[PDB]
Amino acid sequence: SDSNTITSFQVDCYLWHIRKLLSMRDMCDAPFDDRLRADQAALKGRGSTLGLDLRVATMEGKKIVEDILKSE
Amino acid sequence: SDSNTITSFQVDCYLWHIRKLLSMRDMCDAPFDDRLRADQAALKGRGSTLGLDLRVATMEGKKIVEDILKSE
RNA sequence: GGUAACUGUUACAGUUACC
RNA sequence: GGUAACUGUUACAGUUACC
Repeated sequence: SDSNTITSFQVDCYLWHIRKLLSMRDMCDAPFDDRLRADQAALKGRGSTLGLDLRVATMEGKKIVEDILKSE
Repeated sequence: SDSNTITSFQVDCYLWHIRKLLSMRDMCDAPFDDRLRADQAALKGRGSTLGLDLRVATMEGKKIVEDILKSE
């Protein structure tokens, strides 16, 4: 495995989750929803490529984002 | 102006800031950096289109994202 | 050679915001 | 009519990870 590849995937998963919360609350525009849809399919492909569960990678991405923000 | 368009831009700006932090810590892979570069140009275009300052929009996206995560 | 995601460019169709 | 960003499809060239 490549460490930064996994880290990038986990963070992309968590940032997708944040974006989805915005859409769910009716706070986003249509192109934003278009990107959500396309990125969801892309993250499924990357997760299969890396052999990583998406739910678990999202939780790991949350920890990574919180740590780099705590260090900012 | 359209409220969800502005909100979408503010949030995209703040998430770009988070991604940039990961890259400045050399924790990302090359495609992640390619996306960062492309999205920085795109956000400059959207900010010009909306007449919005990117630094301010980034701070406003931070508040929106924190408010959403707080109510999750 | 293959799988996956992406970047630059190209052609067509479209969505949104604004003028 | 235009500006901006994007989505789907297409063509070419690359980047990365893994096999």
